[PDB]
Amino acid sequence: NGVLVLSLLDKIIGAVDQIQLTQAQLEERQAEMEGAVQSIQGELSKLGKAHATTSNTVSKLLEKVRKVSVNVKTVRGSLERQAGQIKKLEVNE
Amino acid sequence: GVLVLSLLDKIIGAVDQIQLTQAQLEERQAEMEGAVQSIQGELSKLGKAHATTSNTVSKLLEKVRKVSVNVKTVRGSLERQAGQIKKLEVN
Amino acid sequence: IKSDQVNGVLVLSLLDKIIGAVDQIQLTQAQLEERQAEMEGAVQSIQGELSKLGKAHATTSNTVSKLLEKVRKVSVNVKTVRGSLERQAGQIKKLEVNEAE
Repeated sequence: NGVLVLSLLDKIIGAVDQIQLTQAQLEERQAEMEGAVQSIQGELSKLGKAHATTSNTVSKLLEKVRKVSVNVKTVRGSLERQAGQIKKLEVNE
Repeated sequence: GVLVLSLLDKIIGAVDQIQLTQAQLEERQAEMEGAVQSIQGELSKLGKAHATTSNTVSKLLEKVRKVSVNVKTVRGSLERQAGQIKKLEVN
Repeated sequence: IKSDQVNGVLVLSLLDKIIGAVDQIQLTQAQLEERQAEMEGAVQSIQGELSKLGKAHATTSNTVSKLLEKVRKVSVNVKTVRGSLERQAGQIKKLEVNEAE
């Protein structure tokens, strides 16, 4: 039976051997992902500043476009006020 | 003699718990790995999407300027035309 | 190996190293779980921050597609205004040389 005890001992040894190997692999895999995740937060943190900036720009842009359309109306309003003036004079000769 | 076997059983019990715990460790280690790879996916997606939008916005900036300038050349042309007309009004 | 005293020594030293290894594995396994828990919580918060940001960008990309459409509603407006400008210029010069006395 002493043979059965040793027979059972190196089986237990084998198990723990593998469990140690696999758990190494887990420690590694996990370290790796904590790394991935920390990259991602950094980059997500950056893209957020980026967008806030783009956002801020578009608002400027929206205001410039508003100014422009007002000028087109002035210039047009100014324009056929002249057309009226040009009509007045091609009427008197 | 008999003490060694109780030990062995104690150890074996310990070891089997470890084998279950480690298998569920791997399994959600596997899950979060895939969650993380998804997150990199939609992020890097979003990052490109944003570059675009920003390239578009810069192109808009310059379109607006060009227009803005034209509207002013047109205002200035109309100022030259009004001067012209006013002397026609002398006769 | 035939003797008892010696095999006893074998078993003893093996048994003892098995138990040290197992007690380390448990300590490590204790850690692995706590870290896996830390990260489900990080990952979800990341997910939360991220999808929030995509919603942010949608709003913007849409504002831009709007602004893009209003601008060459303004360029249409502008080159009809330029269009009538020299039509006016021609008819003015035609008054100026119609004049030409």
